[PDB]
Amino acid sequence: FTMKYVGSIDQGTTSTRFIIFDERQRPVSVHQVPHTQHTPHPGWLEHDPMEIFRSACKCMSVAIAKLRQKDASFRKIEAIGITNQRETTVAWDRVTKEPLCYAPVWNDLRTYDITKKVTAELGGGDSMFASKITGLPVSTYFAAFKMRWMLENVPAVADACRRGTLCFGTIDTWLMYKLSGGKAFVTDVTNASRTFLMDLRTRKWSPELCEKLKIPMETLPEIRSNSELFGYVETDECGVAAALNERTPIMGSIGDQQSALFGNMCFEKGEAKNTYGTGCFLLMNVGEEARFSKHGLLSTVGFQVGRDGPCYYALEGAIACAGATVEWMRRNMNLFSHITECEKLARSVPGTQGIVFVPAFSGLLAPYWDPSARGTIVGMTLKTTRAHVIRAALQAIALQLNDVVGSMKRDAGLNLSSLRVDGGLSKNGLLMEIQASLLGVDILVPSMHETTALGAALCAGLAAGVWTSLEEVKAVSRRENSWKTVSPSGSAMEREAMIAEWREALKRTKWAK
Amino acid sequence: FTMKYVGSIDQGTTSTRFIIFDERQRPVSVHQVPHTQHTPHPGWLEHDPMEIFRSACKCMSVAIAKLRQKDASFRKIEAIGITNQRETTVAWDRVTKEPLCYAPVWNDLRTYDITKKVTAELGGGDSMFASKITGLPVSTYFAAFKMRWMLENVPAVADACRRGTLCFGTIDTWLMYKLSGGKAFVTDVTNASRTFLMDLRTRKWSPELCEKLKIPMETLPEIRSNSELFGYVETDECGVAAALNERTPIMGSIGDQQSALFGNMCFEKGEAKNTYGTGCFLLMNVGEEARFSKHGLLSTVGFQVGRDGPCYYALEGAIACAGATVEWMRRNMNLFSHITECEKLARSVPGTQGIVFVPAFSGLLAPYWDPSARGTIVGMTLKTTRAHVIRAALQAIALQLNDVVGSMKRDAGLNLSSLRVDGGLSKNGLLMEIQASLLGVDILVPSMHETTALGAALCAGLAAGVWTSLEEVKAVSRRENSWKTVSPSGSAMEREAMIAEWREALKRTKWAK
Ligand SMILES: Nc1ncnc2c1ncn2[C@@H]1O[C@H](COP(=O)(O)OP(=O)(O)O)[C@@H](O)[C@H]1O
Ligand SMILES: Nc1ncnc2c1ncn2[C@@H]1O[C@H](COP(=O)(O)OP(=O)(O)O)[C@@H](O)[C@H]1O
Repeated sequence: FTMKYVGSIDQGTTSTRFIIFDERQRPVSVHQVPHTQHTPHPGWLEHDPMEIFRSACKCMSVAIAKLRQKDASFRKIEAIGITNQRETTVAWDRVTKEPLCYAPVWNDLRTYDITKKVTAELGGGDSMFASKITGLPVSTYFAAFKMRWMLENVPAVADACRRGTLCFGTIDTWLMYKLSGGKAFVTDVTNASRTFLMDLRTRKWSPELCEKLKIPMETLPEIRSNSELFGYVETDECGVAAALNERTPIMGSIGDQQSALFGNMCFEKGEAKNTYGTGCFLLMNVGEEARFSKHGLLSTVGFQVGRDGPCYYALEGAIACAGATVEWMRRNMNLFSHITECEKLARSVPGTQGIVFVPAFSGLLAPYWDPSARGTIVGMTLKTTRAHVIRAALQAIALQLNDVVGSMKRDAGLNLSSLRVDGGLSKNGLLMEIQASLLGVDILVPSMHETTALGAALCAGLAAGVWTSLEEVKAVSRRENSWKTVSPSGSAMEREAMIAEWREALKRTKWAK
Repeated sequence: FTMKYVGSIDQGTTSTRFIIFDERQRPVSVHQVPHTQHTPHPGWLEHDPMEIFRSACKCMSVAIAKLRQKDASFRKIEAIGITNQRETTVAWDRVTKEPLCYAPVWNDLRTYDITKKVTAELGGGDSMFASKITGLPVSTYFAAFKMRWMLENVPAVADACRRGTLCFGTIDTWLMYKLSGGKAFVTDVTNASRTFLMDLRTRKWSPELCEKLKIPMETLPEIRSNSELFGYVETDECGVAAALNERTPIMGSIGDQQSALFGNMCFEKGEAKNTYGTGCFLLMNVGEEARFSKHGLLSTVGFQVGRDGPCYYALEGAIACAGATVEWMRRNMNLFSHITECEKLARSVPGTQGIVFVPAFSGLLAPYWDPSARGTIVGMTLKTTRAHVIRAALQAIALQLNDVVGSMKRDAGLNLSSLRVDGGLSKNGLLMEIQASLLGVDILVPSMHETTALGAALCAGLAAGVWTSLEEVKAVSRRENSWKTVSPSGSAMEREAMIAEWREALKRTKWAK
């Protein structure tokens, strides 16, 4: 009997990937293609939508070709899931099927002025005014503000609106449009919760905000769950349709951070995950009911398996410099050269012995939202070494997540039961130990590291009946994909010293303007 | 007649040199011999005074013997000058002519408890209570608290005192006693100003202070100028009378920092010198009347040519971590490897792009005495690099000296005229330019950088008629020895911003206890 496979498009900030999974939840074929990171003005970032689409189809046709060399009795993929960098917004025309301009990216800062024009003229000052509707504060990140900026500052967008041709879309929507030939204009609830145009509880567009923010709802896609029929792959860009060999349904769509939650099996309330990439995104599943935030955290959709399946919600927090800190220490400061020296140097000392290092190189986020904070070290003596500084960096990442989790527990009214961790810094043993001690929960480290791409494939597979239930999903995961477990081992008194010391350091970090 | 030669004994903390200078102020023969650093308990440091005496003597014989080989016009040394690590205190017996113990060194900390007692019981809790007599605060450095400690803790010393055979003396006193056979029990004004027993205004021992501190005046040597006949070399230790050949008078004695003030030609009020060593010692000639400091700067005697000749007073400030910071950056943090790269990396960026590095590794000194301050860096971004950090360390050193100078100008009622520089860290071209720019004066860098030894040689040679006036000395320097002049090359707008950022940074440095 023949292996069924499920494809996952992982459309990230810096690259695109197609991972083909089998029924074991094993990546059996992968391919990656990068796209250009345009930076026209300092603080701006922008992607070519056609470069992304092409990257995605190039990825698919290559991975398929490789899989069929290792399984010549293959023939088709059961379904395809999409997961994506969120918030990043693309505008296109619906007759040409072509982008009107380059897509500003989640962390672009051009929408700043509009951030403020909005908060004042609509919010009556309160940045969290619309938050009980959307889940989100007003920031540069969210899609609506980028939709707005384009409408205001892009000739071809301004026009295309008046002509009744304008389509807006997060990357999922863009992928699904172009992948289906123009046939589907859709989004999923996770991506939709990032627009600042969607009512969290109801998971439908808010006409208040659309007409309030100057956004014609004719320019907005239909919302669905993460797990159902969205469309079929109709295009043929890089022989993609021919390589699929049968008409293939797109049955999965889910934002990248939620995809990692789902992919690490964080299905029940209290279960949470952290992705240590360049930064950190921590997400906690908080149950079937939406929770909102006294400490400036985000409230968002975790996932919804099926049209009127239950919708799980989550809280979300972030640190801006995690992996970037470690890389900064080698590339900027020459504190080590090979990647494994970081943990090696940090273990070589017993502690930080007085120093604290707050790696707030582009501000504190999270529950102490402070853009004036900069990178800071205190307590050095002539005994301090690069080893102490590196250890101190790792403690500091952990200490930020500690404060984030503290916040989520009070805003959610639950305990964190366990913490799943993925990303480059997932592989730093000492960091996961310090992390476990501070939170006082186990940190599970998946050795099938591809968990973001897995999330989308699970949504796709659940909808195509490759997996029948979440328990079948969890069970296959346990048979097939191992994990290291990192238990806490601190002591109430040490933790308190570390946090007290940390709390004093934070007061000395304010610096810019 | 023939070529004249003056010799200089430079008795430092870690070694002793003998430099022979010719009439052009050229060092023509040099030898160096170390002496043992005994540390009985942490924070304690002690020198073997007989080892010091022998080193000086070996230094002399070797330097002279080398010079006879390399210079057929060298007949004898016209006179010898002495310069010394100040404060270090020797106790010895006037009949055995030997020490009663090792000599606690200037940076020795065993006098800490005696220091707290003196403040509380003699000064009502004011450390500055005697500072209008001595120009000094109560501190572990000064000679009187070391005497006091030897009586209270050394049975032999207390014994010798009981028997009327006790001689206390700073290193100048000890060297002139031993070099003369035991016939001279003298000290120059500059070293005496470092005892906490001398009255700045009279340049005599202060009966009140000796009585209040219970150092019998009988134990102290006679106070003389820096330049006059102290006596004659008579010992034949290490063949030194053999090497000198003829009768050689000792005609110069002056404390090391002051010697550098003198050797740098700072003969007028408003002329200052800075030594850029492990730390920095900055002195300014304040003119013929003492100036007391409303900023914790120390008031001291600059110099005095001739028994009851005009006496030039000085203000003194220190920084603890100068070249030590350069060294920490290399040895502890791996920011560069060869010392040339320090200046190269700092040159490679136009400024510090807003970071400040306060290297208060061992507290803050200068006019912000704060032993709780620790090493700190603020303001970093992911654009910051080691080049920025190295350059900030250099800026930090110049900013401290800018604050010290500023304090001096307010205490003295005068402008800084120019700054002569020496020490290893004055080979750093960029540190010199930053310093000209911040201070708005020319920085003169002697090519003949042996300024400390030259002070003593000048005192001696003036007294011997090798040079007949301060103006002849200045001319000879100019005609014979290269001075490099470093003019300001900054803007007053940058200066201002650098200073404002320095001030903000200093507020963030408090950490210890
Ligand atoms: N236990 C299994 N049952 C069925 N097919 C398998 C099994 N293990 C591997 N495969 C198949 O072999 C091909 C390559 O898979 P891969 O995991 O790279 O194999 P390996 O485990 O030898 O590295 C895929 O088609 C995959 O589905
Ligand atoms: N050529 C050079 N360039 C830059 N820095 C130097 C150079 N040579 C020595 N240094 C640094 O300057 C300091 C020189 O100190 P030094 O003058 O030797 O000690 P002291 O404090 O006893 O005068 C050292 O700490 C060293 O790091």
